[PDB]
Amino acid sequence: MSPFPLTSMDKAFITVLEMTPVLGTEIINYRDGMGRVLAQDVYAKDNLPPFPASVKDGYAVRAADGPGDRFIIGESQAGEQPTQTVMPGQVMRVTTGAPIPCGADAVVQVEDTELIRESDDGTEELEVRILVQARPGQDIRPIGHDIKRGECVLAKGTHMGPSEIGLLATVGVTEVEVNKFPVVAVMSTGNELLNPEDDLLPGKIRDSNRSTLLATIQEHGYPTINLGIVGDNPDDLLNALNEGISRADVIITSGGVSMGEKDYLKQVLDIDLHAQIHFGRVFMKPGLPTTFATLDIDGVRKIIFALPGNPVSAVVTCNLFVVPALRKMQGILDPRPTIIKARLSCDVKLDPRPEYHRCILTWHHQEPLPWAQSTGNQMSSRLMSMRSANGLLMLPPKTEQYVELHKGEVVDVMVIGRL
Amino acid sequence: MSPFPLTSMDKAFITVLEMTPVLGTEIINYRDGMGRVLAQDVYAKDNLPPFPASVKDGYAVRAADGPGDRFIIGTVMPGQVMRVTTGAPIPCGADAVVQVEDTELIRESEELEVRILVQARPGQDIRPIGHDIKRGECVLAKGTHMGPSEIGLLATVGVTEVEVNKFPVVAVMSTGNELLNPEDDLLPGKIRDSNRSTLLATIQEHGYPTINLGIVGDNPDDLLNALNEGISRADVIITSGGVSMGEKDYLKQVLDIDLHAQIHFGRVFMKPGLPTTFATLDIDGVRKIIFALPGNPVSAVVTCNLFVVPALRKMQGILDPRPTIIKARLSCDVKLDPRPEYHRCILTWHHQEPLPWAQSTGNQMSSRLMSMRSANGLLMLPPKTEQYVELHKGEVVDVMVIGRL
Repeated sequence: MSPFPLTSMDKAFITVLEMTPVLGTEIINYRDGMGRVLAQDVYAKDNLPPFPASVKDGYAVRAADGPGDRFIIGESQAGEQPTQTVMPGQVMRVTTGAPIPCGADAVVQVEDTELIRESDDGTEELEVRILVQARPGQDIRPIGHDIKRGECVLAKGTHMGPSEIGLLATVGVTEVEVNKFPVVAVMSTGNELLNPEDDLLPGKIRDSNRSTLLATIQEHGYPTINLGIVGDNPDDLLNALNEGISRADVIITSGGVSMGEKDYLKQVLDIDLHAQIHFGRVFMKPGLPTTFATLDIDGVRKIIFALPGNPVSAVVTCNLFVVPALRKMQGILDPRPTIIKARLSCDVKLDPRPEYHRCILTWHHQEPLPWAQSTGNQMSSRLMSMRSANGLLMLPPKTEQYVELHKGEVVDVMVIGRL
Repeated sequence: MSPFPLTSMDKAFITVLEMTPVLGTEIINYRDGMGRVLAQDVYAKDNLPPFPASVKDGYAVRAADGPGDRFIIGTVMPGQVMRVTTGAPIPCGADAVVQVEDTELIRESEELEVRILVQARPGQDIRPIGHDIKRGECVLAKGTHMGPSEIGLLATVGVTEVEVNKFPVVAVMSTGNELLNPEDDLLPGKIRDSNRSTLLATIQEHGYPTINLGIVGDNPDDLLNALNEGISRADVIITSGGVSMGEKDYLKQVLDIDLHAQIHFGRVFMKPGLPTTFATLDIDGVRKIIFALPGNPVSAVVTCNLFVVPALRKMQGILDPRPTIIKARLSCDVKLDPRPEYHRCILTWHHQEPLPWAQSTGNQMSSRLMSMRSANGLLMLPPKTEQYVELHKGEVVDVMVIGRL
């Protein structure tokens, strides 16, 4: 029974990626590019190195002239192009990374030039000690070596990290078109809720989901709006949802998603907002009452997650459904989260439905599979740790065979933190 | 020759840790707790839950009555029952489970009546007061590196102000008369400063405040001016400036002689990053740390990840600031180099295979293997030997994790 049917996890997820749209694009300074996804191809407009550059500190060694005693006509420096022209017989001193002049397919190495002399108060040193011809293409980085001009250095769809920001800087593309980040409105619903700042009154508890979700989404860098607590009443919900709709791309609620007097949210979404509820229940533990809706305004699509009020339910479903949704909204080609194999620390008896537990992944070095230790039963139990929950342990549903898992058994863990 | 002895990657890392301080504490709003390490035990004031609470949807029931057909009010008298939700409070005269699955309703008006199925157990599926958290109990210990769930806990117990270690402000500069800002268009003999950007990005990913000190000419006066600035204004100064060979002297000289910094090592046995240099400076009781990194752009990310980030993590109170190292397999053959080598790579799991695959992203040369995905880790290859000359596709290697997976 239920105005909404039980949706399987595999299906609930697929549904979220299908209905979640990619956001439009936007120009930003390459420094604000971390996390961003490139909406354009980026071509080089200069070579790198742009001048032949010296690999080591040495001289303008001709693999043509060879041994003969050379006239050191001066030094090539890192910051200037040599206003010189190494003619045959002579040689130019060059420090590592400095340009090479019109002389040779030169080189040296702090090894060969024994240095004959530096006459007249050793200011300059007009006497090079050259051995014999080394090998034409040895320690020179030719024009273009690292990057050629008009070369695409980063493709469209690249999810940018520090190296890419550096790469943009290398080629001087300081303004770049990227997918917008989604702005996320978060609210909590329920007459029992108080703010963390408040002192408990009878029958009430402090809202914790709102902080946990904002933090969860802030950790991925998406902007957020805190809509606060909202009563279990149609009017107040509608005003809140409307404000969220007007100021965000994704609205997240927590609380009141079951029975009848906690059924206003779904009723408000469908009846007063005319949103498309895609699923209202998913066969999972925790997160069964999890609801996902879409709403379209002037062509623009907005997405709505109504999450359970249960605190643990909240963080789990936010990680399973919201984050991947947001990763797509933001341009990531494969928005699915990474899942690794880990060994369980404790045996766990299975449940009819798939179980998700916050756990802590740890590599006990010099040993292949990480160990996954779960962080409690369904709360902060006796599990206290200096480390923060790191993965979501994903337990299969009970089969009439496979009824429970033992210590050491390989299990799938969805990574949810910086390892 | 060379003054500074060749230091192993091991001792270099240990020294950085040994000489790195742990920053002082500061009080923050709990919402600003991400990545922050508690500097106090946090105690709960109230009892969570503050009332007996339901576990799963269903009905509140009397233990005496047993199973049977009953009324749904909404006190609970003999013969009656109450409709109740997830974590909702339990009424008067109730004490049992009776969740929806074990119920089979009989009448409907609202709802007239319902029907329970077995023998109630005094206190079943009911969470007593303080079952989850009890008065004056320590929920989070001093030293806890907080994630989102820790912020949730703080909010739950109603502790909005918290004492945490300070985060380190880090200042960055580049040096070299060949560097222009990226904003600038090329001039003859010059190239764009890419390190400064990469380092700043790198440390920002970790959420520490950064300071862009800019390009400095390789001039003792200027150098000293920059160093002095970042020193007064930050806890850590990082610099790029090809520090070995020809004339790197400039920097170590200025450290040694003008600032009076203690240089702990100047060369490490690794590739890339041989010239990496590390120093401390004690000023009016306070200790600043200084990393002089090479100027090779591939050296930047590697050294910063190998030496800086672990320093910053100790500095903000993380008890074990060593990076996370995992085993993975090589996506392909790699020749070994006389010094132990570090390569950027992308870590990937292929459905139902226990270890992930480490695909390299080139040797140095700007961008070699193009991906729609950032480098995830640092491949940690051993040094070359007469007989141990290379590694094959499939072999197991250590991989340092430097990004989110």
